[PDB]
Amino acid sequence: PTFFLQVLRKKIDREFKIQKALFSVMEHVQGRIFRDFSIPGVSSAERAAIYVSVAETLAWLHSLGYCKRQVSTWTKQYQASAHQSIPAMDQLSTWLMKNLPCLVHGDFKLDNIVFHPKECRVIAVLDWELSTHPLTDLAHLSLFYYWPRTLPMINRGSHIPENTGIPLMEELISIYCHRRGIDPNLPNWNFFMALSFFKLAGISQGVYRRYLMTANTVQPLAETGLQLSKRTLRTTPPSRRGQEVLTRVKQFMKQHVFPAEKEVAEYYAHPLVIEKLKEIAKAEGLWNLFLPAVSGLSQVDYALIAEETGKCFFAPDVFNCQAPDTGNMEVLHLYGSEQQKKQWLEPLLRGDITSVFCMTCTIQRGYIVNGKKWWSSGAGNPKCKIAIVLGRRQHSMILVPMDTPGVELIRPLSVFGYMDNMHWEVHFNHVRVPASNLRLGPGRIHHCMRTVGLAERILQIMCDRAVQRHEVVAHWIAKSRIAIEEIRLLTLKAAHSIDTLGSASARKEIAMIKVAAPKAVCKIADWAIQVHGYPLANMYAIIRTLREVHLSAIAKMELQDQARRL
Amino acid sequence: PTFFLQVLRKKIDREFKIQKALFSVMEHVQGRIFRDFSIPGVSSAERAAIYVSVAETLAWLHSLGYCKRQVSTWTKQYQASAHQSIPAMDQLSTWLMKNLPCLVHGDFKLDNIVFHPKECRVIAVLDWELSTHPLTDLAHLSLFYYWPRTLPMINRGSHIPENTGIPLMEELISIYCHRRGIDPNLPNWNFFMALSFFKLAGISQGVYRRYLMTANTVQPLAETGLQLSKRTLRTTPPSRRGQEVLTRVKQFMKQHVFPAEKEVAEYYAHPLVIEKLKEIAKAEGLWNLFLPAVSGLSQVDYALIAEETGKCFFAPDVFNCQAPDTGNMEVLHLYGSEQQKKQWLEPLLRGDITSVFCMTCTIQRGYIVNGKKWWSSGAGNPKCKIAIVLGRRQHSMILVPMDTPGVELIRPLSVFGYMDNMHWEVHFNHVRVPASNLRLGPGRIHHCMRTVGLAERILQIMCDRAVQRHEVVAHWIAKSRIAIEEIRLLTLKAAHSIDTLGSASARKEIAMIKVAAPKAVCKIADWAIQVHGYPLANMYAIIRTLREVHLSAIAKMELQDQARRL
Ligand SMILES: Cc1cc2nc3c(=O)[nH]c(=O)nc-3n(C[C@H](O)[C@H](O)[C@H](O)COP(=O)(O)OP(=O)(O)OC[C@H]3O[C@@H](n4cnc5c(N)ncnc54)[C@H](O)[C@@H]3O)c2cc1C
Ligand SMILES: Cc1cc2nc3c(=O)[nH]c(=O)nc-3n(C[C@H](O)[C@H](O)[C@H](O)COP(=O)(O)OP(=O)(O)OC[C@H]3O[C@@H](n4cnc5c(N)ncnc54)[C@H](O)[C@@H]3O)c2cc1C
Repeated sequence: PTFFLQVLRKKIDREFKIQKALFSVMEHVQGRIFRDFSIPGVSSAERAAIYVSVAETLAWLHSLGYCKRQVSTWTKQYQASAHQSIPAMDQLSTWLMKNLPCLVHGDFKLDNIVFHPKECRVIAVLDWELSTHPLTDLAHLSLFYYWPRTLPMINRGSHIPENTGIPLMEELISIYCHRRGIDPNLPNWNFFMALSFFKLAGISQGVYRRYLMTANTVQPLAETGLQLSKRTLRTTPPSRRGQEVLTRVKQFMKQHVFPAEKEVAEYYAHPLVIEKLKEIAKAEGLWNLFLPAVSGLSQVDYALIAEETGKCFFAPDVFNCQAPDTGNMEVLHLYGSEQQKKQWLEPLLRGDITSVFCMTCTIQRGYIVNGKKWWSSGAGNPKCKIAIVLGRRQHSMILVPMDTPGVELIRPLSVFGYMDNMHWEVHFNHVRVPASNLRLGPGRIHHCMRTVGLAERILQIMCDRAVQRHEVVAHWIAKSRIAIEEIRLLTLKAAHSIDTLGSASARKEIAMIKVAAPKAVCKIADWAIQVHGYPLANMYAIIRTLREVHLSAIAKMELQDQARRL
Repeated sequence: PTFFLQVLRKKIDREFKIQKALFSVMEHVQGRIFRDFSIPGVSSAERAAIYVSVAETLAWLHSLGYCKRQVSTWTKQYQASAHQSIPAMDQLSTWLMKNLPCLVHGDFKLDNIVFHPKECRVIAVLDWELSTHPLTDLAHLSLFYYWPRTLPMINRGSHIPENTGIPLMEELISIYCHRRGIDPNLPNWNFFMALSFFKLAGISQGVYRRYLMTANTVQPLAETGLQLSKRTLRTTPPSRRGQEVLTRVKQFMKQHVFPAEKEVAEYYAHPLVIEKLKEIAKAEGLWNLFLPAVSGLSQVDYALIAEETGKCFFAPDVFNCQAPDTGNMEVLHLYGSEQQKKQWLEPLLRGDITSVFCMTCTIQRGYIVNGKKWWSSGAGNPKCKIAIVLGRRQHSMILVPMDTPGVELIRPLSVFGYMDNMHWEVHFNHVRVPASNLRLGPGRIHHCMRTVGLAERILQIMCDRAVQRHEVVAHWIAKSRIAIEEIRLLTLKAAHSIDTLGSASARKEIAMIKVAAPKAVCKIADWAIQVHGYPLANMYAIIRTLREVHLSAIAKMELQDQARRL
């Protein structure tokens, strides 16, 4: 007898004994239960007080080596209760079995605590079912910070916000430790995260199996557990997610991709080296970053990462953030048909096929699209299947597969005598496509950040050459640094304006960064090649290829703003 | 019997009755007592939890019209116990007497609460002496946010930090109100602040008088109470101090100083209008802003305010933030002899005398300073007495009063034929001065922010003239806007770098803003005067007067940074 009543008397014997001991037949508790773990119904100070209170009640209930046995039992239960193939689960179990290390609550979450009706203090704790290590429960509580950005959150809640009032993981860890007495640093933390994620995956699989007599969430959980199983999680105190991702990006870059620059350049005059690097980056978790949902970071962190990966010429290819593909990916994901999404994006997010965005025709109503394209970047790749054309309120963009009859590449276009193997013309002669086959802010931001990174590398090279081999060169260096700093500041300001105050109130800054950057970057490239009297050739080629209506647009917007202000 | 024991049994009868009723002879309480109200011994979440807990214990002890009589009694007690002349106290009492509107604790502060030894929860509340309105106690608790930036904090603590973890005043107000049930908005809040400040001043005066049988703190408290007695304090929820100061600056500007522009310009070809405006600004509290201790704001708020007050040509004169005076004031305040400070700064902070910083000689050891100055700005003012000269590690700056024998102005220097009534040469022929009479970051930041504001006003004027009367003018407008945005971003970045990561790690950005701004601002002025084919004459004069070694310095620093990075 433990069901609801209008609680009950309530291995129920173990739970009853635990309740009796704690008191040294529980009735109803008149308190709240935050289903969503983001706590959106209170202020910031209230959220911080709530999390401090749960930390201290955990400490008070804890402070007042069969862990491997528990891991083995959970592995056996998950393997016996499994109903679908899951190599990730077996890999995670094998990896955790290679790692070794009281009265816990088993499933201590924010959803199993009833507070006071008018005050933020813990009144009672329930659901003490799987109770039998003084640090595993803390890891189970704190794992929700690393809930995968792709998997929807459990208990119908939003992902944990940052800079809102919630304590960061290190902050909560320090609170609990100082409440207990142990040192802030903790050992075998990767093992704790792996065990917690594996236990959660097993619980979800068991719940799904019981409901059959949650199902698709075991694979993302196992993948994330494997991803965090090989890292250095600093328990002691030290967006934060953006900084961690940027640090990992820099480490991966400096450890793998810079030494391959010479080999790639020699092969230029896609190699299997790029394929191996792509596989390594996908395995390490650094893949499809630029997608604003598969990675979860904010716009400013995106711009900083793009700046960090614009230095190498072919760097965006490794992270699957090429120039044409990302716009089509964003268009498909944001406002796209579910059937069209399943048909097309699945061949993009896995890197199966490329894409192309072309507007440099007739889209008259099925519908027929007869016209001639031009300057279509990335149209010559052997793995280029999809194609998005926004041709003639005549703006109607419709997908057109390149394998459809009537599509035929005409000739390759050369810029300054470089074929750009890493601009073939396209002709569409009355292609028949079904009706099923039928913004710029992030694109401009990333296209400016990459150019800024390129200019920074150019300045580094020019400074090194000037030192290795007068006042004029020093003046050139100083002017280049000034221009680089100003352009970076403008780009970051535009990105932050897009992030905070919507996306429709940042057209002015986008036009401004579209105007400012290329001129100064071309000037810097010219000064560098003049000082030289080498990778700089590729940088100059890119800067010249990437090189006055936007000034008129900015003037119109400025005049409108001045008229509005008065 | 209420003294300490190793508490006691403990109008003590009223306190004993209150304790007995609350329980329905208190012993010692084993808990902490935060003397400093900033709570520096805990983390951010712990601070937020502490303040939430004090808010809810206040609400629980309160929720579970003799206010004018109490005000009159406090006024009588303060007047009878007064020992020194205080017109501010009488003025505040008269102002409060014109404003009209349970079981309180009288002196409910963070210093009269004992928490738990290991948890952040309220255990007991003490010092219930003056207990007899359900909102006055809240105002007394929350007044500590407006502790004057000049008066040192009480109970030997630091001023309340921002963006640290402490709740903002509106946030705490909302917490307490939602705990009680009243609406977030509150009436007669200015009266509450005035009464709270007057009561605190009376308590301090009484404590000082009792100790004589705190003394100098009654005047700043009364002045601050008078200053906040005339404002609009929004109780409901809506740096914050920087934003409030900037809003007040903009309101004062647009309400008083812009209409006087025509009169001042006509008088040009200091008037009593400037004196009246200076008196009004000093009365309103907007005075000596640029001093980094008499105002208390951070560097970024300082730059934003300076940008807002750089638009009017003579605006810095009203706020007492002139170009030469502020450097000498900062040098005196930061590292200056107490005797020298009392001798000189007191004639500056009150606007009694001006100053001048001149280095464009011999300071050989008393000491004699014989040499010829040049381009000494502000040396012709009739109220110019002090003078700081850093002349010949020969850098030894020594104050030299201008009334001393041997100092005589030579001739006035004209720039472009403007005498600049709002540059006389100085000659020092063996001045005898005692040995008693013996950085650039804020100066450069403000000197760039004012120029940015001037450029913004110039662009506004040029846009208005272009509308009132082609593609080239539109292109000019767009380029001017781009340059203005880039320069503002650079200036703010340099100011923030000075603020956060010390003042010795921002020389590069300071040199960068010293290089970048004048060229673009001069170009904008040239384009404006070309479009015109008027206040713009004064703006061009200033921009030209304010107009290549810094490039070499920046190149040297950049080369050193590149060498260090490798
Ligand atoms: C490296 C590279 C990659 C490219 N990739 C792509 C791609 O992926 N997809 C794609 O669709 N296109 C692509 N393009 C083409 C790109 O769209 C063109 O550079 C651009 O659209 C101009 O094409 P256009 O010949 O129509 O310009 P035109 O209209 O022929 O050029 C007119 C020029 O005159 C000037 N001008 C315009 N209006 C005014 C005015 N009112 N007053 C004064 N001057 C004015 C401007 O300088 C303007 O560029 C690429 C080009 C390059 C060089
Ligand atoms: C409006 C105004 C207000 C002023 N107010 C003050 C004031 O309050 N206090 C004060 O002390 N002074 C003041 N001055 C003077 C100011 O210090 C001077 O403008 C400046 O110091 C230059 O003086 P100078 O004659 O010694 O320069 P000079 O040394 O005679 O000029 C040399 C010039 O050559 C160039 N140059 C220098 N080194 C190099 C190099 N290595 N390579 C190439 N070119 C180089 C630079 O353009 C430099 O300005 C003011 C000036 C003006 C115009």
